[PDB]
Amino acid sequence: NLFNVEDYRKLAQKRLPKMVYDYLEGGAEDEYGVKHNRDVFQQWRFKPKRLVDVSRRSLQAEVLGKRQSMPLLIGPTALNGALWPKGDLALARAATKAGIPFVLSTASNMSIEDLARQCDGDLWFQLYVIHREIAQGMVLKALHTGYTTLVLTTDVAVNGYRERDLHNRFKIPPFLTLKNFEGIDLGKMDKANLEMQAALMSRQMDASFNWEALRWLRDLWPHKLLVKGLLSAEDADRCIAEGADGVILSNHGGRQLDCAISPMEVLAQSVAKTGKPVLIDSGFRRGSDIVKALALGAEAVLLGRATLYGLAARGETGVDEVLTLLKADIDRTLAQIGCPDITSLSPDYLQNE
Amino acid sequence: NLFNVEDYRKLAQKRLPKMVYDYLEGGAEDEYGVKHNRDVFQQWRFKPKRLVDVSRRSLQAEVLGKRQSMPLLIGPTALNGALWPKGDLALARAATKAGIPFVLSTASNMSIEDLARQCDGDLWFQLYVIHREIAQGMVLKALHTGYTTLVLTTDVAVNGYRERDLHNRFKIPPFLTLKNFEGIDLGKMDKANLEMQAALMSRQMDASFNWEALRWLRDLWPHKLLVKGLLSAEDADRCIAEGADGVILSNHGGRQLDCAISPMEVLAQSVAKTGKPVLIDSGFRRGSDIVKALALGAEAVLLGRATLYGLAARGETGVDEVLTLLKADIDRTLAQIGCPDITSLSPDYLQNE
Amino acid sequence: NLFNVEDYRKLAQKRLPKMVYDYLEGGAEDEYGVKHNRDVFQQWRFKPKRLVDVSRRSLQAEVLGKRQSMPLLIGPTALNGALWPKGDLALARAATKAGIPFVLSTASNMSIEDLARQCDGDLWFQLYVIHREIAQGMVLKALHTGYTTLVLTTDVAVNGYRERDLHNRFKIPPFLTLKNFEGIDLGKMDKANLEMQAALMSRQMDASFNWEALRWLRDLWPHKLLVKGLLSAEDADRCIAEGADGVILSNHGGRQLDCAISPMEVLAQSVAKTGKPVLIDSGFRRGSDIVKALALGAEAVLLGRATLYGLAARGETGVDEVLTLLKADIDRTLAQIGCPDITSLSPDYLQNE
Amino acid sequence: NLFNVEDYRKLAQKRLPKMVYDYLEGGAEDEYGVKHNRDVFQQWRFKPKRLVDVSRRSLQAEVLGKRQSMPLLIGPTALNGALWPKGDLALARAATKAGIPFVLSTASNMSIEDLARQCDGDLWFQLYVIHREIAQGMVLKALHTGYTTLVLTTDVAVNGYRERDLHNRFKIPPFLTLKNFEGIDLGKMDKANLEMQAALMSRQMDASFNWEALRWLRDLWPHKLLVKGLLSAEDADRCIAEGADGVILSNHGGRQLDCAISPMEVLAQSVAKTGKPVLIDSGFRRGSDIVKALALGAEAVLLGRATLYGLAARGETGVDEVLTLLKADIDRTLAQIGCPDITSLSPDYLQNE
Ligand SMILES: Cc1cc2nc3c(=O)[nH]c(=O)nc-3n(C[C@H](O)[C@H](O)[C@H](O)COP(=O)(O)O)c2cc1C
Ligand SMILES: Cc1cc2nc3c(=O)[nH]c(=O)nc-3n(C[C@H](O)[C@H](O)[C@H](O)COP(=O)(O)O)c2cc1C
Ligand SMILES: Cc1cc2nc3c(=O)[nH]c(=O)nc-3n(C[C@H](O)[C@H](O)[C@H](O)COP(=O)(O)O)c2cc1C
Ligand SMILES: Cc1cc2nc3c(=O)[nH]c(=O)nc-3n(C[C@H](O)[C@H](O)[C@H](O)COP(=O)(O)O)c2cc1C
Repeated sequence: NLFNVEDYRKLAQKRLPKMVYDYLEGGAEDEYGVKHNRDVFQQWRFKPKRLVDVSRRSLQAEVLGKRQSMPLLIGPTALNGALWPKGDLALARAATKAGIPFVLSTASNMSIEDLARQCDGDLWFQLYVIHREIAQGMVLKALHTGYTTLVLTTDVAVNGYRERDLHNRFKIPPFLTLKNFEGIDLGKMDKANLEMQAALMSRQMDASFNWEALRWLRDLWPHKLLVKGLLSAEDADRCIAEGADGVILSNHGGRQLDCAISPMEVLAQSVAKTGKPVLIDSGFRRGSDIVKALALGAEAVLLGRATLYGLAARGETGVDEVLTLLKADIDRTLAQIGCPDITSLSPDYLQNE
Repeated sequence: NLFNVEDYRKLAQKRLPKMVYDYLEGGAEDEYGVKHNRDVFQQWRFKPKRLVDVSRRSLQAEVLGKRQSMPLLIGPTALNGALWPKGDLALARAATKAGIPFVLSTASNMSIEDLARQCDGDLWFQLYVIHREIAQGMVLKALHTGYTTLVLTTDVAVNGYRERDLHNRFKIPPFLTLKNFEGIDLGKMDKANLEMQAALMSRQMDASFNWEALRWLRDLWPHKLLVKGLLSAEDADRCIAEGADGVILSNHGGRQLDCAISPMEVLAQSVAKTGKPVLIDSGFRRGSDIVKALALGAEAVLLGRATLYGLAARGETGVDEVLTLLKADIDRTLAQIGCPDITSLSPDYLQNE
Repeated sequence: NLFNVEDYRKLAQKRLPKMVYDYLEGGAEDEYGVKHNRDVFQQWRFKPKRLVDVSRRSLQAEVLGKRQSMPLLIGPTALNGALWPKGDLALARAATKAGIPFVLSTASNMSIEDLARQCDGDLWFQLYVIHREIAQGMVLKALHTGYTTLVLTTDVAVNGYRERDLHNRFKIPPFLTLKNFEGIDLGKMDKANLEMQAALMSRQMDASFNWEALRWLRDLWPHKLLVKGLLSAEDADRCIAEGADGVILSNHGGRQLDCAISPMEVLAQSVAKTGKPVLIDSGFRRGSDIVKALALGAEAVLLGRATLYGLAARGETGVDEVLTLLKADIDRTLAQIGCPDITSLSPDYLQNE
Repeated sequence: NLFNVEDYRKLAQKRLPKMVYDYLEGGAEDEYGVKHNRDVFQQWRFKPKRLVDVSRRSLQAEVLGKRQSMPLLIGPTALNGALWPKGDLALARAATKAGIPFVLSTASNMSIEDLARQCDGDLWFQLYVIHREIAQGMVLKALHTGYTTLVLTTDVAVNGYRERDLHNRFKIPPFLTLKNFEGIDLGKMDKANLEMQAALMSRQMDASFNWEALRWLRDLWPHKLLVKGLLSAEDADRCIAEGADGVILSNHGGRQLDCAISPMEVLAQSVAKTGKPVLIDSGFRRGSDIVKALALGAEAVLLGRATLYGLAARGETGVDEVLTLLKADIDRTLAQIGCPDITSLSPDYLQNE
């Protein structure tokens, strides 16, 4: 019985070791955040437009000016290889088959170059800055291997307090690898190569990365650049002012700050203020959640745990199945609300509850 | 202990096979819709008018200009024969004994002509359009057999995602029949009779039926015409503008779109805007639910599952009993709020919570 | 462990037959009303006034111009003799010992005259009109035996639909008696005495008793007259306009109409509009509930089930104990909010939640 | 698994006798107050400021003009010696090691002088007035032994109705001592020394202590003076007008009046009106609760049960551990919301829910 995302979560929980399941499903502190991320979608209900010809519907849409099958993307998640063998490639290939982008994490188990060599879909790279020099190395690496878009994740200045991991003394799987940091030499001694090595021997990232640092990254990267982890129209607007081509409103799936607002709470305001592409994630499970955000102005929605449940439960085929269900879900919803063309979605189809 | 509608649901659940019970009780996806349909009635409470002579009360009222015993109707539901033998006739006869209309579904188990020959009450016909030509055949059939009112159901452009059925692999009972589509020939070959046969071999309806298509239906039908499945004052008004004599605000009992608003949410607005008869269904179980809608301007309320629980539990007598309880319920409520004549109901008896 | 009203309810439930307990605790239909009656008190919280000398507090107050120990009364309840032997007298004597009025029901087990002969406290009489002539007989009977105040209950035009009784086929106890209707002759034949006898052979009251009928009652009774069962500032005001000296906002403890508003919802408005004594009941269990109503302008609060739990659990002593706890409760609350004199209570001590 | 305050409560409940645990955890009457104290923090969520350099954070802050490690204090609680041997000293020493003040209760198990002789941290004294003369004795005693700040608790004019204690017939432990009242002589006879002895033989305090009485206390004490137990901007302002250097908004951890508002409800208003230091307690358990109050203008937050769980569970080390977790918690939160310097907190980081 695999008819929705919840069905896959249930199967994933039966197949994954508890420690791994908790690493995936867990949130920060009391987990009021993940619950809120889900609950907030109930603040909106649909007001369908009847007697509209929906015999011919289209989910196709442009994201950052480029067309894709539907306004979805498989977002950046670390240690996918812990959920399923070659998880990164499984996810990437399922996304490509579906006609949507896949975003590779800086903490992926498969390197930037290898995935680019094994998958010819639209690949994006999510950047975490631990060491400026090292980050610059990954950015150029992604540029030269053909990644089309760069995503800077800014909501991990410090690691989230996820108590499930603390209780399980969660340790990154033994057979796993932080490939992107592989071969970053050593044995060298001097300012850097000593200041760099010590930065790599730390589970914390660059907590000083600021606006000036963003400009730096902006000149380094030539293609589309998005800033991820924003929770205010003000920051979204500032990013556009600094060179960003768009943003990704997100609270990291409730894994960083338990009492953070849901990005859905500032979506409309960010769309109205920035006037630029506003993507979003955190809490999406049903096709209706997705349609509600799109109707509020979101350019696209990134999937986090949703597609990971498919991966952990049934590998690549599992990811394919979740994407198939979600697309049909989105399609079905568009038909029932009377909006045949997804790009025609507006707040007019919603009712504030 | 059969003192209310819930008591009949309980009995129906004990007597029906789980698959059939789930077909009846089930809703779309998470079933937040059916729960909302019930919960929304709690947004209103009564402010009784004391010291009013209610020794002589009247539930009689005009619906579309024609008088009936009370502002209730047994709405259109498919496969009633799966709940109880000759369910369609049981429901029709109970409605007639009570003095209210019965609406026959396009997917009923007893044909349009047979029911008209076995029941002389006020019979209405609910139309689903799968094939324009076939629909025209049923419409004329209903006209010639004496049906007084036609109801166009517009909220099934696509089938609702009801997961209970998916889990039970629900298949329309073997002893059941889609009588109205009986004898629609075959063996014929050409444009239609090939385009028509393929349409009949599909569980999906005409998703292209639009406003122009409604005008078409308007000229075809001479008597009262209602459009069912509306969830906005705007669409209700548009229907009146296109020829409709009234509308039926409904979310199909939460069986089509889980996150749809409850029709109660747009009832007052639809009444104020259209200035025409506004009927409503979805979520009604208690006499108070009914009185609240009537007080907000509804012309009448259609019963869906309420009377079906009586049917599945105790057949025709069961339907009679539910209608008797509801009428006494409505009567009792009118007395306790100080409104002896049902047609005197106004929002003045309500308090927004 | 009898430290509050809930503790007495628990004991009463252990000592009373289920049928009797359900007759007492039960409410109409779904019992959302009784739950609401309790929940509504949470819409207000206290904002204590610190550094106020509360070493000398007073709960004494005038009700309808007459002083009593505290702003409480034991309200009218029928069949008290079913909860405890000579329940009516037990309640009356406990009220008198506490220094507050006791209201006798028209459906009490002890007659108007007998209680007046066995209790010398402030006795009030609650009138139910089944037969005008019979009612007039009881009114004059109460006048001549020394009852100080008459209370007309207007919210029982029809009997409430209490399903607990239906399930238990609740029948008024065999050893009980409707004393006030005793000796109303028979064997007589003519217009009345035949129209009167048939009215007595009916469990329903005079559903036609209206405003004109109230004027009738107003001229018949010389002392203080209150109208009970009101749920709107408009009706409260109309009663004052017709001669009433005050009103009692009430929904009959949620026993008549499940979806009725709580009288607390119109308390402030009734106080502001009528400018006359506004008493109230329904849902009061804690001293804080009482203080909140008093702070909103209520002249006094009538106890229903609260003191009945004491009666059913431990008879007269039980009633004494509940009143003692409530008084100390009220006293304690006044001290903690900084309002030493109960007559100084105002909305300034409250916070709307 | 001791990763947060709740983990310590759980351990404390396993180690303490039920009667003692109930004395600590219990609240007044229905305990809706303690639940509300917790729930109210959910009315605010965070709106982090991204791309801010938080590599260098500071929790240091001035409280009443004096710098301390972080805006926290271990508030006044009675009978700490019942939770752990020499509990008062354990708490005082843990507070000092952490760099924050400890407030000694008038009902502590260790005397004013002894703690001052065994701990050289910033010690504050919380005053309860039972006898003016006796109170004056303690005040001067605290002054001469080096206590820096005096705190007048005004919300115990009468003892709270805590039913857990009533059910357990809670009696102050046999090995415990009300040290501060030790050696207050006897055997003396005359006005006082007879009026004083009778006051000491009473579990109730001076319910007459008013504004004039506060002026009296103001002239008696030369250093910083705070008034604790306020629940309105009006009273907070009045205290400043009477000489107070600041206030402590508090509902005594829901132990005095179950329906009292949470001090969080009047925090912003008190800050805006008084323009003086506004401290607060009641319901704080997570670092986020603390940060929310600080962001609303609170000078500091006093811990009650939070650090008591550490004490009862693991003594002094337990208190150290709770303070360490809370500090890291506060630090982590500041980083995740983009506010490196705690004194830079403003309502701009919050979202009203
Ligand atoms: C197991 C797991 C690992 C994650 N790793 C990363 C990462 O390496 N980079 C990043 O930008 N976000 C990371 N995220 C956050 C996601 O990109 C996304 O914001 C989040 O999962 C969205 O919420 P949802 O899980 O409810 O869909 C992770 C989330 C999960 C559940
Ligand atoms: C078993 C079942 C079958 C239904 N079949 C039809 C149908 O054939 N035509 C139609 O217009 N509505 C159909 N409906 C919807 C009803 O007309 C009505 O909108 C709905 O049941 C109202 O909600 P309620 O069930 O809460 O009363 C069906 C509902 C149920 C429960
Ligand atoms: C067992 C029972 C019998 C009652 N009988 C009467 C009656 O004879 N006359 C009347 O005016 N109200 C009657 N009432 C209503 C009370 O006067 C009062 O409105 C109600 O109990 C107040 O609510 P509470 O029970 O929550 O306090 C009755 C209530 C109960 C619980
Ligand atoms: C066991 C216990 C004893 C207390 N004793 C006192 C006291 O002696 N003096 C005082 O001012 N407050 C006293 N308080 C109240 C605290 O100072 C503080 O207001 C309260 O605990 C804050 O709420 P919290 O427990 O949720 O942190 C006590 C609280 C508890 C839990």
